[PDB]
Amino acid sequence: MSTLVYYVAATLDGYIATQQHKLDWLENFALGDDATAYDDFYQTIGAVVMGSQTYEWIMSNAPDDWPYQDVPAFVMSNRDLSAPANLDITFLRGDASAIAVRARQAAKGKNVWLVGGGKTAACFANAGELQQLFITTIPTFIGTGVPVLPVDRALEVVLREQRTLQSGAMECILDV
Ligand SMILES: NC(=O)C1=CN([C@@H]2O[C@H](COP(=O)(O)OP(=O)(O)OC[C@H]3O[C@@H](n4cnc5c(N)ncnc54)[C@H](OP(=O)(O)O)[C@@H]3O)[C@@H](O)[C@H]2O)C=CC1
Repeated sequence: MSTLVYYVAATLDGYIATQQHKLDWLENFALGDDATAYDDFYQTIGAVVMGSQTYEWIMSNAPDDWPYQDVPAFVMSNRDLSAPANLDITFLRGDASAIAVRARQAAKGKNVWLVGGGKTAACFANAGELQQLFITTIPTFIGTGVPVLPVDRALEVVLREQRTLQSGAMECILDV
């Protein structure tokens, strides 16, 4: 009922990060005003969900500014991680149907935003639990990197919306 949406910025080579998990390619390229505005998307979200890698990247890179304080956060790991005792975060593991249902509830009928990364998104997809994708594409190939959706087997999707920006950047919504 509440949808698992994977909202993610990707290279033409289908990488969400460079091999050393950097993101210059994106932060160094101006998107343009014509781009669907972040708040318009976030407003449709009452739950974020992610992996151990993406989390450590927000904490190391933005320590005193969590970006999802509005909403409950799920960080996937099989480790013994803790977060700042003020922040709204719950560490889960194992199967993804169970995680999904937990995540959907906490969304309170708004959508669950799979922030990433690939490994994690792949995990949900592998379980048929991932529903739609929102890829902003940057006009560049980095050659090697963090796979956007490393599924075990081929995932058929259905283009639903597609914009091209004046910047050469590109946005598209796809349904599983
Ligand atoms: N817009 C964008 O382009 C975005 C880019 N990124 C980039 O992506 C990078 C990380 O992506 P990526 O490395 O592919 O993967 P993830 O961020 O998903 O992290 C992977 C880790 O998630 C844990 N995990 C995943 N699924 C499960 C499960 N079912 N049960 C238990 N643990 C689980 C494991 O950690 P453990 O060791 O703890 O078991 C696994 O190693 C970030 O570093 C960032 O650079 C990230 C988000 C958005």
